[PDB]
Amino acid sequence: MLVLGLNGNFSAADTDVVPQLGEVFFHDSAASLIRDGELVAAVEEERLNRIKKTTKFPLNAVRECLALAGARPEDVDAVGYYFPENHIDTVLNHLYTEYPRAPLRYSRELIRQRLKEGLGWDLPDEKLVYVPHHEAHAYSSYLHSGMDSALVLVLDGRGELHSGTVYRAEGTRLEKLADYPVPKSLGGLYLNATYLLGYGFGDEYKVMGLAPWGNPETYRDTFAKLYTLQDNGEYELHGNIMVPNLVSPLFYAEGFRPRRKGEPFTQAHRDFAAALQETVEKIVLHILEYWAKTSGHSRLCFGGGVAHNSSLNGLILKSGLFDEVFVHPASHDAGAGEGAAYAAAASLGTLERPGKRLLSASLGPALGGREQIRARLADWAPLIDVEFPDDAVETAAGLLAEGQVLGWAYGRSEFGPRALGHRSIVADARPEENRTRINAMVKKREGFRPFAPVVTAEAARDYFDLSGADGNHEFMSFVVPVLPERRTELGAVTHVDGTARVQVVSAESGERFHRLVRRFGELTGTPVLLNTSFNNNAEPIVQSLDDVVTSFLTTDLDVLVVEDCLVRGKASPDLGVLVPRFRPVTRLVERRTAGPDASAGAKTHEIHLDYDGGPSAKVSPELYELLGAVDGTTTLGDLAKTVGGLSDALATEVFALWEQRFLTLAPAGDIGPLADDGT
Amino acid sequence: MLVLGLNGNFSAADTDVVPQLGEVFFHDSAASLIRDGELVAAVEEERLNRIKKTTKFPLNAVRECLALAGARPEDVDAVGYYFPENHIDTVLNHLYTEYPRAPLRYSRELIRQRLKEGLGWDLPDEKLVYVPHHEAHAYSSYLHSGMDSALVLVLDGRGELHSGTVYRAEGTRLEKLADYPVPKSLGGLYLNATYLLGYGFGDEYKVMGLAPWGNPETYRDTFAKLYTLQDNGEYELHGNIMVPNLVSPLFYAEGFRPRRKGEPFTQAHRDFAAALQETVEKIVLHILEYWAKTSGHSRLCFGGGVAHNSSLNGLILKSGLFDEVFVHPASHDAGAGEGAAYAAAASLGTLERPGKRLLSASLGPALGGREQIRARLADWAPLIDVEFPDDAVETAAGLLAEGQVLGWAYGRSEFGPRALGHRSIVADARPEENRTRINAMVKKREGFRPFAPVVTAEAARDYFDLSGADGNHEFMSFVVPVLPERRTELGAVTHVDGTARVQVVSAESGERFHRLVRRFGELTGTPVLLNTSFNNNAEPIVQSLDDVVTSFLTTDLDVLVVEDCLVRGKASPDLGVLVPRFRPVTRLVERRTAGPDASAGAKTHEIHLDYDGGPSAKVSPELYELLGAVDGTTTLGDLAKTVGGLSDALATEVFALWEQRFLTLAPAGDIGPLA
Ligand SMILES: COc1cc2cc(c1Cl)NC(=O)C[C@H](O)/C(C)=C/[C@H](C)[C@@H](O)CC(=O)[C@H](OC)/C=C/C=C(\C)C2
Ligand SMILES: COc1cc2cc(c1Cl)NC(=O)C[C@H](O)/C(C)=C/[C@H](C)[C@@H](O)CC(=O)[C@H](OC)/C=C/C=C(\C)C2
Ligand SMILES: NC(=O)OP(=O)(O)OC[C@H]1O[C@@H](n2cnc3c(N)ncnc32)[C@H](O)[C@@H]1O
Ligand SMILES: NC(=O)OP(=O)(O)OC[C@H]1O[C@@H](n2cnc3c(N)ncnc32)[C@H](O)[C@@H]1O
Ligand SMILES: [Fe+3]
Ligand SMILES: [Fe+3]
Repeated sequence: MLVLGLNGNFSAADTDVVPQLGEVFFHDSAASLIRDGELVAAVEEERLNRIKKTTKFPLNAVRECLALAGARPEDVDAVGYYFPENHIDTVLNHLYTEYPRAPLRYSRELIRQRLKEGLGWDLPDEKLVYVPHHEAHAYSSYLHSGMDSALVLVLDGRGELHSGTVYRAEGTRLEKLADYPVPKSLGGLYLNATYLLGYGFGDEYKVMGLAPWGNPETYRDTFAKLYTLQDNGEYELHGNIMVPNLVSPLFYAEGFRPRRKGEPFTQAHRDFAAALQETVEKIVLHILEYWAKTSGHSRLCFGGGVAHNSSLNGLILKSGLFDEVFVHPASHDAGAGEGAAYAAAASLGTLERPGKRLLSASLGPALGGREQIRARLADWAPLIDVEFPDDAVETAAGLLAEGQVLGWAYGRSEFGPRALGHRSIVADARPEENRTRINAMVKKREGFRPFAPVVTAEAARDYFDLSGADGNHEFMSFVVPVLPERRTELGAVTHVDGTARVQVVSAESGERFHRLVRRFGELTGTPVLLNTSFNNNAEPIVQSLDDVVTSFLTTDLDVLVVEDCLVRGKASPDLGVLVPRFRPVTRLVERRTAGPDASAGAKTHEIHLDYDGGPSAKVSPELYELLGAVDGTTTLGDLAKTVGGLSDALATEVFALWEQRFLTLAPAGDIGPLADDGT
Repeated sequence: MLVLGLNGNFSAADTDVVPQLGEVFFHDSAASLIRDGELVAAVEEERLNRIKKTTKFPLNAVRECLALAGARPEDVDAVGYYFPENHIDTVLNHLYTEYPRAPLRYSRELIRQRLKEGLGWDLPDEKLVYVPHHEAHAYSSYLHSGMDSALVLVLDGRGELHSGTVYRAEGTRLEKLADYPVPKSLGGLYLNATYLLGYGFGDEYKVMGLAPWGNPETYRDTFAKLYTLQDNGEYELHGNIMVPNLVSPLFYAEGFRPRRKGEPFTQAHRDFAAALQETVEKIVLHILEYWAKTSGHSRLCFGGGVAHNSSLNGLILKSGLFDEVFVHPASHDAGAGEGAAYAAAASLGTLERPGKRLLSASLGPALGGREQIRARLADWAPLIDVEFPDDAVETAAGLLAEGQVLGWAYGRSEFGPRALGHRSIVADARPEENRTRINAMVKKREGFRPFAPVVTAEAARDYFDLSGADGNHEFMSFVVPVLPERRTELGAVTHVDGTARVQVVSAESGERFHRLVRRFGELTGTPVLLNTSFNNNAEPIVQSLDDVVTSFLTTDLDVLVVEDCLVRGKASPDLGVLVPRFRPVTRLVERRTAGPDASAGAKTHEIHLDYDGGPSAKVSPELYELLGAVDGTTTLGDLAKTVGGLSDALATEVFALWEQRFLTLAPAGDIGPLA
């Protein structure tokens, strides 16, 4: 029983189903493979096409999943899609009314076309199963919990008909107890509010990071006009006929004006974030109080995108409403894609479930066999120096104890947004200045936001207040208080209100990462590291060896540890050996606008990425000429000869484009097919 | 007492308030000027910036209105804006949350900035009056009716709070009787359905033109699921939570697929149009049946964008519900801008109203005086031959009787969408083949589209069934039946269902055009002409003399009659003497995407117009290089030297860009300030 789970939209690599398809139209595309009821592989398409939360069809994700399973496409018994067919097709139909030149291709025909063209797979119609959206969520959240029954709450922006759903789960049976309609969306409320902070889709976590800096009392009575808690776990959100945003009209009427790009957060902005976070907490605890009492259940699984609000999750943990709480590492739509595979297996009879509670999110493609890794790092030699220590973990622990910030890349990439010891950046958690330091190091701007700690299972209760319910901490799903007498010791990872989003690593959840944190604890007396994701501000979490080396060379980390190899950048890295390649969305443009007296105006050159929200950058006439000659095989240095050679100015210009990922820059060739490592 | 009426958004000529600001965000920007209660000038900005139904701030329209009134900015006593301040600002604020780089400039600051930078006019806060949207519509529609009491119905997509409002009007006082909420919008319903036919905003009257070719039975029971008529003049529209379109989910579930652009209109599409039109007719007549008997009014004024549904209007006319019906030539938001002037005047003193019923929409800028027109036509000499007949109307009537298709441009341009004898294309109304060809060859549009007739007031009842209420036909507001015994005679202007959107012209509504139609009737026996708007498919109604001549030369017209000059295109016209100029929205781009094996793709070159819904076109590398040198003063022939001379291929390529209006091509200089 080999079942593929699919979520996302249907766009090709280089174009979208309609031009500039909005970033929220079926996002976080991913592919998941289950076999005999176990999740054998899962990866988000964003890791492979390098577009954060991409909506594009997850063709590469499917290819990677089939290879991790040793399967041909034709081996797949069924395909589950995370929305009902009529809903996705009606939304596509609406996009087609807005773009009358777009050919009428609905979801079943598009899925069949992408798989046939992209993999030579003729998918028979009877193998494609469409699934109710919150049902897919609930299966993913509950089947990995290891509980034999639970109350299951799903909250997100919306499924086909609901913004929230409540189930009772028993064995492999879901029974729906309640639902909440689309206009009551809490994910909708949170995203509406996020826009008022100069932020957008995918920035909700930054708003949650900002909330503890604010006073929730300032706007408490304003938000109280936008919701009413009601009897029997009900609630209302009070809409308006002015604009498609629940929040902006009332706040505008009271003089609140939205933050502009590059403007610093005012006290009003911090307070707004606080009252927003308090509002959603109050509503969800209202829901859960009613359904805990009504169902009588002591266990909760919480899924949907709203369940990535780890602040909310820590409040649920401390509420005493439940004895146990489980949250999946991918509770957003990538996890609904996984859940859609289980629902498809159930639809076709044979629903087999995982034998254990999920402990490791390490489920994507690996970096490769060590012989092809060694070989590929040699291709990077003009830019890096490599050491091959005898005990890389031991060396890494000492470097960390000496105060260096490390890139840490091992094995299979994490499913879901948190890095957990496979595509991570780690450093000493004690020094508070590591916050400003490592933020500048990776060109990010979340200094207001602390980093997440990782602690050994053994030491976990020596530093963190896990009490209340028994929650799962292998994925940083919960904010917990830092013990008051350890707060000053844990300066980099403790928030302004004394809390932290802790990963508890165990020998079972991640053996190598556990050994690393334990070893550092032996060396310093503090078995706590900070653990942030391995990516700069212009990319999702790095996936391949080439991605890892690129991100290392374009950030200011001290050392990279990748599959026992110690990597450092040469004193003068030779960019000229790198072969530039366009990404499928790269566009290179010379533009003339209108000028004064109706002349042809200013003539500028730019590079940009052709997707909704994609970045763009000005380029010099010289680099424009160089990049226009990119052929995918000639090196940057050889291409630069046509404009006089790779000057220091050009190399610096190229490097800044590299940092923003406008195009691929890597040595010639590639690492080759990922090795069958026998696991 | 001089009052400016304003409507539209606040964008500059070359950018929008946010990038790619949607075409429906405060559209049909216009300016109107009233003086002592009379409308002295009105023009839509689309005529001046050449962007159909533009949302850009109507800066040119204000300047032109002041010139027509002989006024300086400082003479203006007040400025009315056609929406309440809190509503437009809340929408602006929403756009600013989606575009965090946009500075927080709201409507009051934006209006004052545009008038200061654009006209040197410092507008005091106390002179800017914001007006409820349907109130503005109602003043415009009622005060021009010549009625001293009436029921006034406003139906559009939405105002600030309502999709529909019903007023009692008596003297100069409006009293609200009823309103209908935003989700009951009939304008929204019609636009939602328009999108299923491969059309967009602005195409509603094409759907209306399609409907008589369909059978409303096919989809009658489908549309019946989308609305319910209720007691005492009420109704409901039944929404959905799947997509922001009332119509498309149900019709998708029943197997109806949206038409693609550039594909035929099938019988299912025609049937869909017919059932939509019947649906809106049923709802509006339900509303009006109730409010006619309840309010006790024998006379109706109907405004809002829905009142440009001339089929609906003709049914209202035949319903027997009213004795008289009036519809303003600009019943869409440009007319709400005019109404906002009357409201602003009412808020700062007693309201002065027009003395008489409006008979003429000839209210925009004229073409110029005789001397400057003749001199400017001399600038076009390398492209045109010009004759100066003793009696140009006599001559034009003869050319029409001989089968010629004429451009006709005289005096001040029409306010509102219909051409009425000031910026018109006219032809013999008798041969059905004229409809076939003027659709296919001249306007280049769909073969199903009707053509509208103009008839003399003296002969109107010889050809059209005007029975029922007394409606005003000076602006083609009403579809009426063509008398059965005249349908064969009027082959080009009788629609498939035997009706026509008639203009009745009189010596009082348009003396010159009436003389033309009457003389044609004396020559042929038939005092009826085909009258379509003077524009190709890439442009709004032509405004200036250069606009008129450019449009004549790029559409297949036989002859142009412009202010008594007979213009024909030269045998071999010299495009090399035209001076290319960029429009403020013209853009030129050389572009590479990705190519095979992650290479840079092959370069392509394009010209496009930078606004939401703007066209684009590929251009040769040679023309790309030529257009990059455009300076606004050098001729096309001189510019082409740098690419080795204006070859035949380059002239042909340039001509096709000119026809789509990607750039301005006109002789050196301009006509000067209009005399
Ligand atoms: C212009 O056309 C629209 C616009 C909206 C709605 C719909 C349509 Cl057709 N109609 C739907 O049905 C939405 C659909 O199901 C969908 C994209 C679901 C994904 C998988 C959710 O994850 C997204 C969200 O929840 C999102 O916030 C992040 C809310 C977006 C609402 C909107 C973007 C408003
Ligand atoms: C994404 O942001 C939106 C979107 C919508 C609505 C609003 C907002 Cl903020 N909220 C409004 O209030 C609209 C406002 O009042 C307005 C533009 C009024 C003009 C003058 C009307 O003429 C337009 C129409 O009637 C139009 O179809 C032609 C309907 C468009 C509705 C929409 C395109 C849906
Ligand atoms: N079908 C569907 O809706 O997709 P989905 O399961 O992937 O959840 C996305 C939603 O979770 C919301 N969301 C994401 N992070 C959030 C956070 N930290 N707090 C609140 N809401 C959040 C986000 O704003 C968005 O509304
Ligand atoms: N504030 C506001 O809404 O502006 P507005 O007065 O300018 O009218 C626009 C509305 O008239 C509708 N509309 C335009 N032509 C129409 C037609 N022939 N039939 C029905 N609706 C029409 C159009 O679809 C749109 O919904
Ligand atoms: Fe979801
Ligand atoms: Fe209106």
